[PDB]
Amino acid sequence: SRAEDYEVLYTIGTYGRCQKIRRKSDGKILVWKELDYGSMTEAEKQMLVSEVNLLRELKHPNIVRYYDRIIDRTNTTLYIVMEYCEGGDLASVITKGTKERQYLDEEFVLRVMTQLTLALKECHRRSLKPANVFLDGKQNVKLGDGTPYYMSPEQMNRNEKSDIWSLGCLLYELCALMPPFTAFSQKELAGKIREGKFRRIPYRYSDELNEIITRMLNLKDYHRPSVEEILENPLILEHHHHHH
Ligand SMILES: COc1cc(-c2cnc(N)c(-c3ccc(C(=O)O)c(C)c3)n2)cc(OC)c1OC
Ligand SMILES: [Cl-]
Ligand SMILES: [Cl-]
Ligand SMILES: [Cl-]
Ligand SMILES: [Cl-]
Repeated sequence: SRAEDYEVLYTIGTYGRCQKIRRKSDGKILVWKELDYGSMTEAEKQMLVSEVNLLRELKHPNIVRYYDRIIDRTNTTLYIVMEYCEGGDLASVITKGTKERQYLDEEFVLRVMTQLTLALKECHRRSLKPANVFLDGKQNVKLGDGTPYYMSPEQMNRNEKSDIWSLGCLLYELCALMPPFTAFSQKELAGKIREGKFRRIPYRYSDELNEIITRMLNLKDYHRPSVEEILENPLILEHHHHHH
């Protein structure tokens, strides 16, 4: 459980620095996240430890798996070691789709829907944006922890159905390659969100898919489908789920 056990291959992104690493013992490819607590108080660090201990708990195929936590008092740096998702995040996929003018396959959208819904179902039992949704090597979707496009109508006033809205917005952006509600100001955005109006996703996508995404974007949280009601949907099949 020491930083010297791992070899840094290259930096992925710059919480702090994120790096792709290889464990020397077996050569397993992973990544870690650097948190410089050097400028933190004993209070902030107290929350930092107990928060990462609760990160250690979540073991689920559709949630990014956390393996280890390495402290280095030398540079006062904390390393959270997690699984490597070779496919990157959904943000890049969406960006890649915009540029190349290609819409994502409906099969892919169903995969994200199914696996992110199972991610939420898991998070709710323990009681959301493209850049926090990752893809591994085997078509698996994994969840991982400034205009608020995905903010629900009630989340600007007053709920698990709020997550369904956020998922609704994410899936919509996967289909249309843009968020359901766009605006240059947060007050404009707020305006559009309360009106609850948006375009249909591209017509290459079936009415069935459009229907469910639309239901998730319902203004009444109680009209939105529950995690259960989503998975009962005839669209969602076994091959849309995770596979090792
Ligand atoms: C942001 O862009 C990318 C991210 C990744 C990647 C792979 N595995 C990971 N575990 C993560 C990652 C990094 C940080 C965090 C976080 O807790 O903040 C998470 C949840 C995942 N990212 C891989 C990438 O390679 C394709 C990539 O594209 C350059
Ligand atoms: Cl396009
Ligand atoms: Cl398609
Ligand atoms: Cl309406
Ligand atoms: Cl359209």
